Amino acid sequence: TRDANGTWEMESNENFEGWMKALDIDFALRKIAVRLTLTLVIDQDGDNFKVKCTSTFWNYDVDFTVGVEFDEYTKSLDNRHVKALVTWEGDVLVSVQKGEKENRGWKKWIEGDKLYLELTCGDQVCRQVFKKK
Ligand SMILES: *C/C=C/c1ccc2c(c1)C(C)(C)c1cc(N(CC)CC)ccc1-2
Repeated sequence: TRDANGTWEMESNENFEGWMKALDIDFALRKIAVRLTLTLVIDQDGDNFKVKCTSTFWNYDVDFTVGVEFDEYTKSLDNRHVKALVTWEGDVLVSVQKGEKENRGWKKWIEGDKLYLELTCGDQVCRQVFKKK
C-alpha cells in the first residue's frame, strides 16, 4: 500500500470541474481539461518522488522529498506560490500546500494496482481513481 511507482491510467474523475474552479482556472480551459486523457507517472525511491501528470496540452511535473517542505510555483496550473509538504499518515500519502487557498493539497491511497487520489481546494474535493498499467 506504500509503493506508488508506475504508470497510472485514469478510471474515474469526479468533481474535476469544481476543484479546478476553486483554483480559479479559466472557464474556457477547464472545459478542455475535462476532455483530456490524464496519465500519472510516478518514480519513487525511498523518500524521493518524481511525479509527472501528462495530457495532450498540459503537463504538471513535481519532485519532492517526503518530510521536507518545499517552495512550489504551480506554473502550469493556477500559477500560485505555495509551501508544500508531503508526509505519510499511516499508509496514506498526504500533501498540504500552504498559501492563499484553504484546505489545499491532496491525499493518495495506494491499494495494490489501484491508486485513489483526492485533490482538495477550499470546499471542493475531486476524487480520482487510476489503475497501474
Ligand atoms: C499524487 C498526485 C498528485 C497530483 C498533483 C497534481 C496533479 C495531479 C496529481 C493530476 C494528475 C490530477 C493533475 C492534473 C492536472 N491537469 C488538469 C488541470 C492536467 C495536466 C494538473 C495537475 C495535476
